[PDB]
Parts: sequence; structure tokens; C-alpha cells
Amino acid sequence: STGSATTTPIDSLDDAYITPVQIGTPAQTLNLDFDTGSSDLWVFSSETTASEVDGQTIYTPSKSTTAKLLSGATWSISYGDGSSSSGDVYTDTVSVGGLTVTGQAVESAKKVSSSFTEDSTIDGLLGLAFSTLNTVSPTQQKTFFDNAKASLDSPVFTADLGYHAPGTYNFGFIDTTAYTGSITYTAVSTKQGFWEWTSTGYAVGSGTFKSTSIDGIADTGTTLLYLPATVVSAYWAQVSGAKSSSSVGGYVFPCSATLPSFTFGVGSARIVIPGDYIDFGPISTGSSSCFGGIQSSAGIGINIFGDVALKAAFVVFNGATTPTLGFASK
Repeated sequence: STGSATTTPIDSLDDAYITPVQIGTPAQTLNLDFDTGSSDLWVFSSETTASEVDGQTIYTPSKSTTAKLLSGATWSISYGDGSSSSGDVYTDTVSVGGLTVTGQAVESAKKVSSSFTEDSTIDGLLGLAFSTLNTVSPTQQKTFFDNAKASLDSPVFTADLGYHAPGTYNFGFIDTTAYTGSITYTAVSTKQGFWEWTSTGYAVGSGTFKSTSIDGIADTGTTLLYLPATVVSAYWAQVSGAKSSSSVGGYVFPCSATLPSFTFGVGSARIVIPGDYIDFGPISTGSSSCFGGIQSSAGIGINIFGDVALKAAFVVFNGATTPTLGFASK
């Protein structure tokens, strides 16, 4: 089997991407944030504290003839940006782009933190990291990908995120028309439960490539590109007026600037992030100070190849017995 679904930016800055997901019988369609940095599929629901729902579409398990309460199971998750959610668990039928999993754990939110409530466009998350990170207790549950894997034509999914435009998540096949040149594959460590890999270096604009190992995670659920302070300082030094602002919470730059590109290495291959992809617009409405899309990972504890990086590539998440990651230009 295979599946193919379009993923759409939630706003004009590509702050996140939503993908429609069918849950239950008859189908209830919710727009979920596909997150290769976590491993829970959770949804706003009829059980979510009413004051914490503001415009989201909810899953109502009592209206699904295939929903079953997973007795005794609870979940609770905290994300890198400080947001969180928790609740109980059902199993139900879940379909993505024509690919159907029966008996998928659907984690129903009883509580969500303010940032989730305040974002009306995201109805929940669909985790695509390794199932070892799943938070369901006392019986850990599998991700959608893990459940689908054996049925897929090939044990892979691909992320093709757009810049200010829709893109595609595919399951079970590689669309050879969706990228240019070749796909370069690179090793993955699953030791921390992430799609963790090592970039071979970087360049700023038309500058010379610096060969240096940068360990980090491919994370569709993180907006920006978080890299070591040395790398980030080298980038922003090429932008007149750019500075790190503790009050704003990162590097800012004059909105009148033309940003240089940023290149990252995948083996001997190179992915170029155009300068415009690094512009996240005014820090507040009407400001002439703009927020940068490349930020320091210092004090996160890990480097993160988030959407800023991933949307410059066609990315293969290869879930073979020994997982790997592939990157192509597009």
C-alpha cells in the first residue's frame, strides 16, 4: 500500500504545516501537524477542557463506531518549545492520503497548554519519530508509520515541504518526479528516539564550505534551523545590522536586508537554503526588526534541522531495519 497527502502552511510565514487526517467511522477529518520529532498522535477532542478549545476541529470518539477506549491508558507530553498536552487513549481507524491503519492509538486531549489553544489551525499532532518516545502509559503505543510499515510497498515516508506553498507527505514510495539530481543517504542514530544524523558542514552565501560534523535531528515539527553558536554567528555576521537580542529571544535583522543563502552538507552533497527562507518577518506588527530563521541551539542541547532546512529538500525517512535519511535538491 501507499498514501499521499498534501501538507499546507498554517500562515504566511510557514510557522507549521497541517495535513488532513481521517479518524474514525464515519470519517472525522482533523488537520494535524506531522512531527518527525515526536511519537504521539494526539487530537483535540470532545474530552478537551472547554475553555482550552478555541476554533479547532475536535474528534468525538462516541460518534465513531470503530473507536474503543484503551482501558487504563493515559498520556502526557512536553515539547521543546515548552508547550504540553495530556489525556486518555482510544484505538480507532486512521487514514492518511488513502493509507489506512486499523487499531491506531488516538490520544485524546483532556488538557492542552495555551499555545495549542491559541492556534486555531492545528487540531493535533501526528508523531513520526521512533515509537520508543511514545508517552502512553502503562503500555507504550506505536506511531502511525510503525503500524503501517509492514503493509507499505517500501518502508519509507517522504517530506516535501513547500516555501510559502503546499507540499506533500508520501508513505510507502519515493516519487522520482519530486526532486532533481540524486538522493544522498546518510546514517541515522535512533539512540535518542529521533531521526538523528550528522551533517558534513556548511557555507554562508557564496562563501567557502566549512567541513565540520554537525549532529542534529530532522524535525518537521520545529519551524526554524537551530545550529551551534559558532555557525549561527558566522551566518549573521554577513547581514549588516543583525544582532542577537536577549529581549526578543534570538537573532534579529533589519527588515530592509537581503539575506544570504545557507548551505548544509549531506555527505558529499549540498542543500542550499535560499536567503528568503530565513526571513520570519517583523518581530511585532509594524516593526522594522525582523526575526531570523537560523538560531543558536546553545542551551537546547541538540541541533535541529527544522522546517527552514527541510523545506529546501526532498527528504526520505527510510524506516528499513537499519534506518537512514535521504536528501535531494528540488
